[PDB]
Amino acid sequence: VARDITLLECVGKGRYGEVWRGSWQGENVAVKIFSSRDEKSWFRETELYNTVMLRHENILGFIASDMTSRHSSTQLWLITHYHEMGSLYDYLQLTTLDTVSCLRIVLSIASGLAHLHIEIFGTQGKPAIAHRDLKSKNILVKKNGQCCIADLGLAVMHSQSTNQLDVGNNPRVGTKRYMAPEVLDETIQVDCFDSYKRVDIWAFGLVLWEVARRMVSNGIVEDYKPPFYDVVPNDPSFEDMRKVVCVDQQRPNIPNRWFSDPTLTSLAKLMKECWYQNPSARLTALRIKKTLTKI
Ligand SMILES: COc1cc(-c2cncc3c2CCOc2cc(N4CCNCC4)ccc2-3)cc(OC)c1OC
Ligand SMILES: [N+]
Repeated sequence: VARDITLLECVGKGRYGEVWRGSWQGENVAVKIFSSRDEKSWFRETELYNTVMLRHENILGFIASDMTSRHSSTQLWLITHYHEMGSLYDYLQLTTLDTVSCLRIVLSIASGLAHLHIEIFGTQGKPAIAHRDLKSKNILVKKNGQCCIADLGLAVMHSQSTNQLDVGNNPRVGTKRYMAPEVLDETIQVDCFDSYKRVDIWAFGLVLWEVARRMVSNGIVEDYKPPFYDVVPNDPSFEDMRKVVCVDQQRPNIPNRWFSDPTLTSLAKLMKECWYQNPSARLTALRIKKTLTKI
Protein backbone atom coordinates (compact mmCIF):
# COMPACT_ATOMS: atom_id res chain seq x y z
CA VAL A 1 0.00 0.00 0.00
CA ALA A 2 1.31 3.43 -1.00
CA ARG A 3 0.20 4.96 2.31
CA ASP A 4 2.73 2.97 4.36
CA ILE A 5 5.73 3.90 2.17
CA THR A 6 8.01 6.77 3.21
CA LEU A 7 9.69 8.29 0.15
CA LEU A 8 13.26 8.98 1.29
CA GLU A 9 15.33 9.88 -1.79
CA CYS A 10 14.92 9.99 -5.56
CA VAL A 11 17.46 7.71 -7.26
CA GLY A 12 16.30 8.20 -10.86
CA LYS A 13 14.26 10.50 -13.08
CA GLY A 14 13.27 10.50 -16.73
CA ARG A 15 10.41 10.50 -19.19
CA TYR A 16 9.14 7.32 -17.51
CA GLY A 17 8.78 9.21 -14.22
CA GLU A 18 10.74 8.82 -10.99
CA VAL A 19 12.28 5.99 -8.97
CA TRP A 20 12.47 6.49 -5.20
CA ARG A 21 14.17 4.64 -2.35
CA GLY A 22 11.43 4.21 0.23
CA SER A 23 10.88 2.69 3.66
CA TRP A 24 8.15 0.09 4.13
CA GLN A 25 7.88 -1.89 7.39
CA GLY A 26 11.42 -0.91 8.33
CA GLU A 27 12.92 -2.10 5.04
CA ASN A 28 14.19 -0.30 1.96
CA VAL A 29 12.01 -0.59 -1.15
CA ALA A 30 12.09 0.85 -4.67
CA VAL A 31 9.05 2.87 -5.75
CA LYS A 32 8.50 3.88 -9.38
CA ILE A 33 5.96 6.68 -9.80
CA PHE A 34 5.05 6.62 -13.48
CA SER A 35 4.65 9.77 -15.55
CA SER A 36 1.29 10.58 -17.10
CA ARG A 37 2.78 9.95 -20.55
CA ASP A 38 3.83 6.39 -19.60
CA GLU A 39 0.61 5.03 -18.08
CA LYS A 40 0.45 2.07 -20.48
CA SER A 41 3.80 0.84 -19.16
CA TRP A 42 2.36 0.67 -15.63
CA PHE A 43 -0.60 -1.39 -16.86
CA ARG A 44 1.66 -3.81 -18.76
CA GLU A 45 4.05 -4.22 -15.82
CA THR A 46 1.16 -4.73 -13.40
CA GLU A 47 -0.23 -7.37 -15.77
CA LEU A 48 3.11 -9.17 -16.05
CA TYR A 49 3.75 -9.08 -12.29
CA ASN A 50 0.23 -9.61 -10.89
CA THR A 51 -1.63 -11.56 -13.59
CA VAL A 52 1.22 -13.49 -15.23
CA MET A 53 2.97 -13.65 -11.82
CA LEU A 54 6.45 -13.16 -13.26
CA ARG A 55 8.93 -14.22 -10.58
CA HIS A 56 12.61 -15.14 -10.96
CA GLU A 57 15.83 -14.47 -9.07
CA ASN A 58 17.20 -12.70 -12.17
CA ILE A 59 14.15 -10.45 -12.59
CA LEU A 60 13.46 -7.43 -10.38
CA GLY A 61 11.47 -8.63 -7.38
CA PHE A 62 7.87 -7.44 -7.49
CA ILE A 63 6.24 -6.33 -4.24
CA ALA A 64 3.00 -4.50 -4.98
CA SER A 65 1.17 -2.29 -7.46
CA ASP A 66 -0.91 0.63 -6.24
CA MET A 67 -2.81 3.76 -7.24
CA THR A 68 -2.87 6.91 -5.11
CA SER A 69 -4.96 10.02 -5.77
CA ARG A 70 -3.56 13.36 -4.60
CA HIS A 71 -3.62 16.95 -5.86
CA SER A 72 -6.60 16.19 -8.13
CA SER A 73 -4.52 13.58 -9.97
CA THR A 74 -3.87 9.85 -9.60
CA GLN A 75 -0.32 8.49 -9.62
CA LEU A 76 0.45 4.94 -10.74
CA TRP A 77 2.98 3.22 -8.47
CA LEU A 78 5.16 0.14 -8.89
CA ILE A 79 6.94 -1.08 -5.75
CA THR A 80 9.80 -3.58 -6.11
CA HIS A 81 12.83 -4.78 -4.18
CA TYR A 82 15.56 -2.17 -3.68
CA HIS A 83 19.12 -2.91 -4.83
CA GLU A 84 21.47 -0.36 -3.28
CA MET A 85 24.17 -1.12 -5.87
CA GLY A 86 22.04 0.56 -8.54
CA SER A 87 21.84 -0.36 -12.19
CA LEU A 88 24.49 -2.30 -14.10
CA TYR A 89 25.19 0.95 -15.97
CA ASP A 90 26.10 2.50 -12.61
CA TYR A 91 27.97 -0.52 -11.24
CA LEU A 92 30.32 -0.98 -14.21
CA GLN A 93 31.68 2.57 -13.76
CA LEU A 94 32.75 2.06 -10.12
CA THR A 95 34.57 -1.28 -10.21
CA THR A 96 36.47 -3.71 -12.40
CA LEU A 97 35.49 -7.37 -12.70
CA ASP A 98 37.43 -10.61 -12.47
CA THR A 99 36.56 -13.82 -14.32
CA VAL A 100 34.00 -15.04 -11.78
CA SER A 101 32.44 -11.59 -11.31
CA CYS A 102 32.07 -11.17 -15.07
CA LEU A 103 30.58 -14.63 -15.62
CA ARG A 104 28.21 -14.28 -12.66
CA ILE A 105 26.83 -11.06 -14.17
CA VAL A 106 26.48 -12.30 -17.75
CA LEU A 107 25.09 -15.73 -16.82
CA SER A 108 22.51 -14.23 -14.46
CA ILE A 109 21.28 -11.84 -17.17
CA ALA A 110 21.12 -14.73 -19.64
CA SER A 111 19.18 -16.98 -17.26
CA GLY A 112 16.72 -14.19 -16.51
CA LEU A 113 16.25 -13.51 -20.22
CA ALA A 114 15.83 -17.22 -20.95
CA HIS A 115 13.14 -17.41 -18.27
CA LEU A 116 11.29 -14.60 -20.06
CA HIS A 117 11.60 -16.25 -23.48
CA ILE A 118 10.79 -19.84 -22.45
CA GLU A 119 7.11 -20.71 -22.10
CA ILE A 120 6.13 -22.71 -19.02
CA PHE A 121 3.32 -25.14 -19.82
CA GLY A 122 0.36 -26.45 -17.85
CA THR A 123 -2.65 -24.42 -16.79
CA GLN A 124 -1.77 -20.85 -15.77
CA GLY A 125 1.75 -21.46 -17.04
CA LYS A 126 3.90 -18.48 -17.89
CA PRO A 127 3.78 -17.60 -21.61
CA ALA A 128 6.84 -16.65 -23.61
CA ILE A 129 7.77 -13.02 -22.90
CA ALA A 130 9.98 -10.58 -24.80
CA HIS A 131 11.43 -7.58 -22.97
CA ARG A 132 12.02 -5.22 -25.96
CA ASP A 133 14.02 -2.64 -23.96
CA LEU A 134 16.98 -4.62 -22.62
CA LYS A 135 19.92 -2.41 -21.64
CA SER A 136 22.41 -1.91 -18.82
CA LYS A 137 20.24 0.75 -17.17
CA ASN A 138 17.38 -1.79 -17.08
CA ILE A 139 19.61 -4.30 -15.26
CA LEU A 140 20.26 -4.07 -11.52
CA VAL A 141 23.16 -5.58 -9.58
CA LYS A 142 22.41 -7.51 -6.40
CA LYS A 143 24.80 -7.85 -3.47
CA ASN A 144 25.42 -11.54 -4.23
CA GLY A 145 27.07 -10.51 -7.51
CA GLN A 146 24.09 -11.56 -9.62
CA CYS A 147 21.90 -9.26 -11.72
CA CYS A 148 18.18 -8.93 -12.36
CA ILE A 149 16.27 -7.52 -15.32
CA ALA A 150 13.77 -4.69 -14.77
CA ASP A 151 11.16 -2.66 -16.68
CA LEU A 152 8.42 -4.89 -18.12
CA GLY A 153 6.53 -1.93 -19.59
CA LEU A 154 7.14 -2.96 -23.22
CA ALA A 155 6.70 -6.71 -22.72
CA VAL A 156 5.12 -8.91 -25.39
CA MET A 157 3.68 -12.37 -24.73
CA HIS A 158 2.84 -15.44 -26.80
CA SER A 159 1.49 -18.95 -26.20
CA GLN A 160 2.35 -21.82 -28.53
CA SER A 161 -0.93 -23.73 -28.16
CA THR A 162 -3.23 -20.86 -29.15
CA ASN A 163 -0.50 -19.32 -31.37
CA GLN A 164 -1.78 -15.96 -30.10
CA LEU A 165 0.44 -12.89 -29.74
CA ASP A 166 -0.09 -10.11 -27.19
CA VAL A 167 1.71 -6.93 -28.26
CA GLY A 168 -0.22 -4.74 -25.82
CA ASN A 169 -0.98 -1.09 -26.55
CA ASN A 170 1.98 1.11 -25.65
CA PRO A 171 3.13 4.20 -27.61
CA ARG A 172 6.51 3.86 -25.88
CA VAL A 173 9.45 3.13 -28.18
CA GLY A 174 12.52 1.21 -27.12
CA THR A 175 15.91 2.73 -26.42
CA LYS A 176 17.35 3.80 -29.77
CA ARG A 177 20.96 3.02 -28.82
CA TYR A 178 20.01 -0.64 -28.30
CA MET A 179 17.72 -0.95 -31.33
CA ALA A 180 18.19 -3.93 -33.63
CA PRO A 181 18.82 -3.31 -37.36
CA GLU A 182 15.43 -4.78 -38.31
CA VAL A 183 13.81 -2.16 -36.07
CA LEU A 184 15.79 0.73 -37.57
CA ASP A 185 15.14 -0.41 -41.16
CA GLU A 186 11.46 -1.09 -40.30
CA THR A 187 11.60 -4.62 -41.73
CA ILE A 188 10.83 -6.43 -38.46
CA GLN A 189 7.74 -8.63 -38.78
CA VAL A 190 5.57 -7.30 -35.95
CA ASP A 191 3.17 -10.27 -36.23
CA CYS A 192 5.82 -12.90 -35.38
CA PHE A 193 6.80 -13.38 -31.73
CA ASP A 194 10.25 -14.67 -32.71
CA SER A 195 11.02 -11.18 -34.04
CA TYR A 196 10.72 -9.71 -30.54
CA LYS A 197 12.96 -12.37 -29.01
CA ARG A 198 15.66 -11.66 -31.60
CA VAL A 199 15.75 -7.94 -30.79
CA ASP A 200 16.36 -8.92 -27.15
CA ILE A 201 19.28 -11.16 -28.14
CA TRP A 202 20.70 -8.27 -30.17
CA ALA A 203 20.43 -5.90 -27.21
CA PHE A 204 21.76 -8.64 -24.92
CA GLY A 205 24.95 -8.84 -26.96
CA LEU A 206 25.43 -5.11 -26.42
CA VAL A 207 25.18 -5.41 -22.63
CA LEU A 208 27.52 -8.40 -22.95
CA TRP A 209 29.98 -6.06 -24.67
CA GLU A 210 29.64 -3.50 -21.86
CA VAL A 211 30.37 -6.06 -19.14
CA ALA A 212 33.24 -7.83 -20.94
CA ARG A 213 35.15 -4.55 -21.25
CA ARG A 214 35.24 -4.28 -17.45
CA MET A 215 36.79 -7.73 -16.96
CA VAL A 216 40.49 -7.45 -16.15
CA SER A 217 42.71 -9.78 -18.19
CA ASN A 218 46.50 -9.67 -17.78
CA GLY A 219 46.35 -6.31 -16.00
CA ILE A 220 44.39 -4.83 -18.91
CA VAL A 221 40.84 -3.47 -18.72
CA GLU A 222 38.68 -1.23 -20.88
CA ASP A 223 36.92 1.87 -19.62
CA TYR A 224 33.15 1.68 -19.48
CA LYS A 225 31.41 2.89 -22.63
CA PRO A 226 27.82 2.60 -23.86
CA PRO A 227 27.37 0.71 -27.15
CA PHE A 228 28.34 2.76 -30.21
CA TYR A 229 29.79 5.51 -28.00
CA ASP A 230 32.32 6.43 -30.71
CA VAL A 231 29.93 6.81 -33.66
CA VAL A 232 26.69 8.24 -32.23
CA PRO A 233 26.18 11.23 -29.89
CA ASN A 234 24.25 11.41 -26.63
CA ASP A 235 20.55 10.64 -27.13
CA PRO A 236 21.06 9.40 -30.70
CA SER A 237 18.31 9.87 -33.25
CA PHE A 238 16.75 7.16 -35.40
CA GLU A 239 18.92 8.19 -38.35
CA ASP A 240 22.04 8.14 -36.16
CA MET A 241 21.67 4.45 -35.30
CA ARG A 242 20.42 3.47 -38.77
CA LYS A 243 23.55 4.97 -40.34
CA VAL A 244 25.79 2.97 -37.99
CA VAL A 245 23.94 -0.32 -37.54
CA CYS A 246 22.21 -0.62 -40.92
CA VAL A 247 24.02 1.52 -43.51
CA ASP A 248 27.63 1.05 -42.40
CA GLN A 249 26.83 -2.39 -40.88
CA GLN A 250 28.91 -1.46 -37.84
CA ARG A 251 29.20 -3.46 -34.62
CA PRO A 252 31.08 -2.81 -31.36
CA ASN A 253 34.80 -3.45 -31.68
CA ILE A 254 36.32 -6.54 -30.07
CA PRO A 255 39.50 -5.47 -28.21
CA ASN A 256 42.54 -7.47 -29.28
CA ARG A 257 43.47 -8.19 -25.65
CA TRP A 258 40.29 -10.28 -25.32
CA PHE A 259 41.90 -12.95 -27.50
CA SER A 260 44.56 -13.39 -24.78
CA ASP A 261 41.94 -14.51 -22.22
CA PRO A 262 39.96 -17.74 -22.82
CA THR A 263 36.84 -16.43 -21.07
CA LEU A 264 36.76 -13.23 -23.13
CA THR A 265 37.30 -15.17 -26.37
CA SER A 266 34.19 -17.29 -25.78
CA LEU A 267 32.38 -14.10 -24.76
CA ALA A 268 33.46 -12.18 -27.87
CA LYS A 269 32.26 -15.07 -30.03
CA LEU A 270 28.97 -15.02 -28.11
CA MET A 271 28.13 -11.36 -28.76
CA LYS A 272 29.11 -11.72 -32.43
CA GLU A 273 26.49 -14.48 -32.63
CA CYS A 274 23.97 -11.93 -31.28
CA TRP A 275 24.74 -9.19 -33.82
CA TYR A 276 23.79 -10.85 -37.13
CA GLN A 277 21.90 -8.54 -39.46
CA ASN A 278 19.83 -11.66 -40.23
CA PRO A 279 17.66 -11.97 -37.10
CA SER A 280 17.04 -15.71 -37.59
CA ALA A 281 20.80 -16.38 -37.43
CA ARG A 282 21.17 -15.01 -33.90
CA LEU A 283 21.45 -17.39 -30.96
CA THR A 284 18.58 -18.18 -28.63
CA ALA A 285 18.54 -17.14 -24.98
CA LEU A 286 18.72 -20.81 -23.98
CA ARG A 287 21.79 -21.41 -26.15
CA ILE A 288 23.49 -18.36 -24.62
CA LYS A 289 22.71 -19.64 -21.11
CA LYS A 290 24.07 -23.07 -22.03
CA THR A 291 27.24 -21.68 -23.63
CA LEU A 292 27.82 -19.41 -20.63
CA THR A 293 27.30 -22.32 -18.22
CA LYS A 294 29.93 -24.53 -19.87
CA ILE A 295 32.55 -21.75 -19.66
C1 LIG B 1 10.51 0.30 -8.59
O1 LIG B 1 10.68 0.35 -9.99
C2 LIG B 1 11.98 0.25 -10.50
C3 LIG B 1 13.06 0.35 -9.58
C4 LIG B 1 14.42 0.26 -10.01
C5 LIG B 1 15.59 0.38 -9.01
C6 LIG B 1 15.73 -0.56 -7.98
N1 LIG B 1 16.71 -0.57 -7.04
C7 LIG B 1 17.66 0.41 -7.09
C8 LIG B 1 17.66 1.44 -8.07
C9 LIG B 1 16.64 1.40 -9.02
C10 LIG B 1 16.59 2.48 -10.07
C11 LIG B 1 17.89 2.89 -10.84
O2 LIG B 1 19.20 2.55 -10.32
C12 LIG B 1 19.51 2.94 -9.00
C13 LIG B 1 20.60 3.89 -8.87
C14 LIG B 1 21.03 4.37 -7.59
N2 LIG B 1 22.14 5.34 -7.38
C15 LIG B 1 23.33 5.40 -8.34
C16 LIG B 1 23.30 6.56 -9.39
N3 LIG B 1 22.86 7.85 -8.87
C17 LIG B 1 22.87 7.84 -7.40
C18 LIG B 1 21.96 6.73 -6.82
C19 LIG B 1 20.30 3.83 -6.50
C20 LIG B 1 19.23 2.90 -6.69
C21 LIG B 1 18.81 2.42 -7.95
C22 LIG B 1 14.58 0.07 -11.40
C23 LIG B 1 13.50 -0.03 -12.32
O3 LIG B 1 13.80 -0.22 -13.67
C24 LIG B 1 14.95 0.43 -14.20
C25 LIG B 1 12.19 0.06 -11.85
O4 LIG B 1 11.10 -0.03 -12.76
C26 LIG B 1 10.79 -1.31 -13.27
N1 LIG C 1 21.03 5.17 -13.44
